[PDB]
Amino acid sequence: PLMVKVLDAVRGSPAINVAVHVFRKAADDTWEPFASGKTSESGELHGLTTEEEFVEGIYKVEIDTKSYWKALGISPFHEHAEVVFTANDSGPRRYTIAALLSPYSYSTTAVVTN
Amino acid sequence: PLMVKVLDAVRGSPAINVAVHVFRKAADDTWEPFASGKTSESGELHGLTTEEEFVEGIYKVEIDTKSYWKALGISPFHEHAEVVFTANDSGPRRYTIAALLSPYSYSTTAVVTNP
Amino acid sequence: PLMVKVLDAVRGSPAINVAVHVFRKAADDTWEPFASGKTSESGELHGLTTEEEFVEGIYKVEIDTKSYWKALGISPFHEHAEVVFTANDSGPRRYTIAALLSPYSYSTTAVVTN
Amino acid sequence: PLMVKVLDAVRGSPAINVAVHVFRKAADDTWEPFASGKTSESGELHGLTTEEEFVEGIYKVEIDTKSYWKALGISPFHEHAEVVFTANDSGPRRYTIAALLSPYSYSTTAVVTNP
Ligand SMILES: Oc1ccc(/C=C/c2ccc3ccccc3c2)cc1O
Ligand SMILES: Oc1ccc(/C=C/c2ccc3ccccc3c2)cc1O
Repeated sequence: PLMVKVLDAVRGSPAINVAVHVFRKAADDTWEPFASGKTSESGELHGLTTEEEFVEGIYKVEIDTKSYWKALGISPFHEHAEVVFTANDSGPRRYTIAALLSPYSYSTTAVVTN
Repeated sequence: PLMVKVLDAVRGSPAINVAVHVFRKAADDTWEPFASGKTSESGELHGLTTEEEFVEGIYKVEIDTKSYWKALGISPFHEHAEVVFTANDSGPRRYTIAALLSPYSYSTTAVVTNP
Repeated sequence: PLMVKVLDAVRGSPAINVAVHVFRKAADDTWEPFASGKTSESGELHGLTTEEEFVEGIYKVEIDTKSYWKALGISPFHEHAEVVFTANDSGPRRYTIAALLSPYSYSTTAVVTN
Repeated sequence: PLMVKVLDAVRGSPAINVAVHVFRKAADDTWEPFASGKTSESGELHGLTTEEEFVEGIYKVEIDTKSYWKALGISPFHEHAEVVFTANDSGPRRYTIAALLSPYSYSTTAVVTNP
């Protein structure tokens, strides 16, 4: 139900071994840890959750961009990239959160398919 | 020292009347409200802070993209666009945070200048 | 050796049935037709060329963004999106040209892997 | 009526001294040179054209990204960034073409205003 894809706009490559943390907003308006992992050689993180676990709610995907740039010897601007969205059941739904990284910029899009 | 510029990639226009909230990370590791405002007819938000008040720290610029799209009658994907960065750690700098918005996407960049 | 991926930033979806034309710069500095197709249900165009055909040179990938937006009833700014690059043999190489489309904007990146 | 703004996503700075060439599609379907210039210390290129000269047509703004990166000693992917659009077909408009550059990527957006 949830896939994250990270790309590097400087090297023209997948962003490999990037830490990604997913949080779910709790009733108290705090961020509860939900799922995490590191992107693969293809810049992808699969297997974060299941259809049963991935209920409607507000989610935050935090991408550890700062550690990624520092490991390549590059000085980055952001502490991290955050993607905050509502999961809405309206029909069978798969969410791909994509991020394209530069040292002083990032782009993110959602690809939501059935 | 801190300016926010927001553009709309659907209309090809400035993003007008976008709410922006700035937070600064406190000693307790919580987000303290720092400043807020709305973008103008040019999509710009000036006057958030002063050189004196804009000290070193970790800042979060929250751009209320969902409220923007919903006011135009559109159901967007994201709740907001968050830009989190350390500022002024090598002395005072001027920061422009620019954002380009679509209903299911956004881009942000920083322009950092030494006055 | 060459894959094109097109995404829609308005709908949060692959950009389906987008016409893509690839040109190679000829000795006369004109653009010779090289490969073309339409993106699939996943927004991808595979099978454009072979390793034997895809020699070093300057290539142009033209994405018919205007027809895409018009088919969705949306008024777009650009006539097309053009991606112009040199193919360089430096080692085994696969090129993915990705484009993320909005009515008044687009982003493109290259993912070049071995 | 036509302004170009270029930013560098690696340095977090304006992209200075970027060559820009503008072409207009002729009756013969060829690209006629229209105007050209270089971005300033602010990454901006003003004064390309006038309201009188900037008639209806299909225009191509070519941003010489490869020459920019190569002058900084970097080997980039793209030859240039091309922005192709119909202009002034509903009367005169003001166009800002903005570009955000990385060695293997770029983003472009248009801001179109009615004077
Ligand atoms: O500005 C941007 C430009 C491109 C992308 C995404 C590109 C891409 C490329 C390949 C993909 C394969 C599977 C799923 C999503 C995939 C997404 C995102 C941006 O924010
Ligand atoms: O993907 C992107 C594409 C274009 C822009 C444009 C940003 C801009 C455009 C014009 C500006 C004029 C004055 C000061 C800052 C300005 C900033 C931003 C993106 O994230």
